[PDB]
Amino acid sequence: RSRLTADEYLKIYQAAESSPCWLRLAMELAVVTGQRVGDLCEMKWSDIVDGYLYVEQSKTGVKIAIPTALHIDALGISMKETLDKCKEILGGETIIASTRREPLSSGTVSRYFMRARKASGLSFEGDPPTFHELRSLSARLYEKQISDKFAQHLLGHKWDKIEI
Amino acid sequence: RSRLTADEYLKIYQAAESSPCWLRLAMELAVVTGQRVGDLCEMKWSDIVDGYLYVEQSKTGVKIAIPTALHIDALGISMKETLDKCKEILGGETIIASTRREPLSSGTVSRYFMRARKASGLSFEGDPPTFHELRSLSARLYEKQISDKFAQHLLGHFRDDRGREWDKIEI
Amino acid sequence: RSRLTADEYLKIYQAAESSPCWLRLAMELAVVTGQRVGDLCEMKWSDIVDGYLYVEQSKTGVKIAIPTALHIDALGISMKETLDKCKEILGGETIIASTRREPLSSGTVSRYFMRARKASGLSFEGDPPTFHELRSLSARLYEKQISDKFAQHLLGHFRDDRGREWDKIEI
Amino acid sequence: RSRLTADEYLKIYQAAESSPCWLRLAMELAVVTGQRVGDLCEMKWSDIVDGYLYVEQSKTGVKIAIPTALHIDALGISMKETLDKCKEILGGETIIASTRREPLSSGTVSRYFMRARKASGLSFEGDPPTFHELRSLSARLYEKQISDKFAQHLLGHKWDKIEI
Amino acid sequence: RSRLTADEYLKIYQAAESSPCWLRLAMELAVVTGQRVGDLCEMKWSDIVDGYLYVEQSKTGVKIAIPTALHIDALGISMKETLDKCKEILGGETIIASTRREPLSSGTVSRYFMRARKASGLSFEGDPPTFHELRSLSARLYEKQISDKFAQHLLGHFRDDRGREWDKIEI
Amino acid sequence: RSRLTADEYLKIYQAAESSPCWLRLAMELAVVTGQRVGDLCEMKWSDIVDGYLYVEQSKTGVKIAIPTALHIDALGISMKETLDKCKEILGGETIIASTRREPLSSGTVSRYFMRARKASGLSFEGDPPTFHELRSLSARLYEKQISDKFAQHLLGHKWDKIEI
Repeated sequence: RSRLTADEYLKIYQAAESSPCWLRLAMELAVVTGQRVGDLCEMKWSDIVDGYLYVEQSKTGVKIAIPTALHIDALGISMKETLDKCKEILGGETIIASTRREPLSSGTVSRYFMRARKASGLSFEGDPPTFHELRSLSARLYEKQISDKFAQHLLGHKWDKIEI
Repeated sequence: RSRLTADEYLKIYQAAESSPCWLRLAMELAVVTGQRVGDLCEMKWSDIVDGYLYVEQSKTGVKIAIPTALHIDALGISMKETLDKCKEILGGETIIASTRREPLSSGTVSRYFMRARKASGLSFEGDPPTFHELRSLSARLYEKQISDKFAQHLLGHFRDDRGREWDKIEI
Repeated sequence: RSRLTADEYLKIYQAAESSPCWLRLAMELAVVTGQRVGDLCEMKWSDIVDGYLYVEQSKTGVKIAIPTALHIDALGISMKETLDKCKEILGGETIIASTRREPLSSGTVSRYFMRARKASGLSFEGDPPTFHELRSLSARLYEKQISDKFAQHLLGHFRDDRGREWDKIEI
Repeated sequence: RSRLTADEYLKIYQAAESSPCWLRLAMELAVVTGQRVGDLCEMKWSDIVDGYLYVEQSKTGVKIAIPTALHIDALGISMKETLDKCKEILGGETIIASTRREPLSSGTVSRYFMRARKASGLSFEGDPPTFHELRSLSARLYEKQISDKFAQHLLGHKWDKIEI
Repeated sequence: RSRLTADEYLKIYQAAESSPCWLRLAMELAVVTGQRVGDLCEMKWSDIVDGYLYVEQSKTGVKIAIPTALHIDALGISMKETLDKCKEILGGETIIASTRREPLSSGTVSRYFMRARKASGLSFEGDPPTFHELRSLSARLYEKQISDKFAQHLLGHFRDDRGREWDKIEI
Repeated sequence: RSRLTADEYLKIYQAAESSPCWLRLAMELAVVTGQRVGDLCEMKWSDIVDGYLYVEQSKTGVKIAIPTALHIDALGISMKETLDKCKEILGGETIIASTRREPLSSGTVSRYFMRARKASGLSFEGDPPTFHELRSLSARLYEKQISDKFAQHLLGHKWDKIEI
């Protein structure tokens, strides 16, 4: 299906204005960490140790340690800043959490992103991009900003520490 | 005049996507060093000696030695990384330089920042923040991360060289 | 500082005969739009949509939509005519531009205006009026021609676009 | 006889400092409207209707409607501004009027212009220009500023509305 | 802000050894004429007539005729000698000009002066003196050499030409 | 022996900070007048008449009149300014004088300059320059700034008035 460009992300992010607060935060976390929505929903505060967010991908078993100093230039996302916002605004045991501080599921996150997407009025060639497409956007952005190698390493394609 | 928060800095930073390459770098350098724009524009590579960026403030005459190991945690800004980028991307005699490696003036930096600010679409209570507001942001962020004493020290509110005395910034 | 009257504006305008082509046009645009020089220098052709010149004041953040049908009767200044001249004679990305189609800075505009002012040979009580005085002139002329409310509106003292709200100027 | 250049007009205008107030106003009106002195003296406020000054030339019968929005760049003359000054300063039934608010004749206007001309100290090759030469100056100035066609149309050489 | 003494002027002058050729000349012209930097940058060769440099101050409108025979004894500055050097070394339409004979702006002059000031290594009580401090120095030196009346006259605190009246400076 | 460059003069001048006040003043006077130390020590206030310092060189008999308006650009030395400082700070019958206002000898001046030189930490190829080398520095500086002819005229190599 259709991909998601940076400009399109900005339009959806804007429409997410009237969405629950965690949606915009989940979008930021998805692009800056490049992790699958299933893993994003599993992330907990105890997973962060000494400036590194440890992630064992549920689907692949790939274990990586993501530096919280990461940032995506094109969208102006600072991983630390996003994490600070998740801590203060959401305040759950899970980094990403509902308004009632409960863990979120992939279906719920994807569903709300879809609503924000419709609210933006964007048109796409073929099936509109889902929340999952934020992972490809992350790779494409990190490739230009750093390197295709870095993008691949971060996505889990190769605890394996992520550096740069 | 309105202040600029860390989240607002990031919106403007994003909006700077279509600005000259030096804008984002000047923004980062302003927040991590806390120096006035006039002084940012004066900084040269020869001012860095043994991991320290020597700055004599143009307006006040205050002489400080800034450790290049500094980081602004809230925004993920590393002074060393930023300087590396300035060297690799701008490559002028001055740390901040145009695409043609020429020095920049305070007016030009402020002007481009103002344009990126408008592009972000942010709304402000009162007059919008200018590039100068990045110095106040630096202070508030450093006050939290390190201390009110550190911030006042960095802002300019003793490695004695060949005559002149410099205030060494620590931690 | 001294004010500038309509008759004095014309003496300086005459004196601008030997000034760059953009000076007279910048003078006309300053009086008919009432915008600060910093904003005049920022205006671009892309800011004009369906007979309206959109302006976000750099200093205040005030967003207004100026109808291009405006006229300053006292001096025979037509905004549309002036814009046509700017397009045909200057032809830059910015409405006001140099002979090389480059953007102009507030300092340059003020400097050339100051020179034309001296060339006119006018005498003033107190410090002579600067290019900024054209904004006050705009207000006084509009206050008489239309209303004190209109002038304050134009000076910056609701076409809602993609997010941002604009104050539409009427009559 | 000799012509009158823009710089020469400025010198005479300067010397007109000590001349009756209507002289400078008549000079401005002469250059911006390009009309003969005989017609200038006949102009009345009732001749202006909806931003147009209607003039039927006495000598030729040519009927033209001059837009009050006209202006001469070289000399910084705004027709509306000059008319506003004539209204406030002179205040007669005729646009151009004496100090005692009475109509002026061509001879009087020409005579005072001649005195201002002498007072300026200018030297000319051949007979000095008279007030009549302001009409040629008008044409030469409007030609450069707009076009020879416009100059001719305004002078009455071709109610005929004047536009541009 | 700190004042600048005659001895300090010489230290900065020495330090200007590696500055553009126009810096030392602009410094000399500032002290011997006592004019604001904005006006120094505006001066042209056509302004000198029969041994007098005609200056209409941009800010105040004050019109003075400065005799080119002036000297600043305390520093050995001769106005005629300085002007000769400006003509021979700079050779622009403006008395003070860049290496490419282009006019200079107040900001550029101040900026280079500030750099020479730092290079001298002088220490100051309070904010260091800027190029503007050369005008106060001119006044204090002239007050001693000639009189308080002369200084106030020169600073701008009657050869009547074609309309405009000029204040002739004497002795 | 080794020569003295302008940069070296600046370093020694800086080290002269802790030297008697007359040393720095003697250094300035030596470079701006280009006279031998023996003559510098003989200079008196009565030798200055109408902006000219009259000097009859002891060794050669050469009589020259040095304009007090002279200045050395490279070192920022104004002869008048230096003389003003000698008058106010030293206040002796001799232009150059000791702390107790007594005349100085060549040996004393040379000796203190040597101490300031050592204090600067400079290294030289061959024998370090003595106070006498300030005379050569003067010539080399005046040559570039004005002309070799001027340098020679000032040094006494050709009352003979010095001009320019």
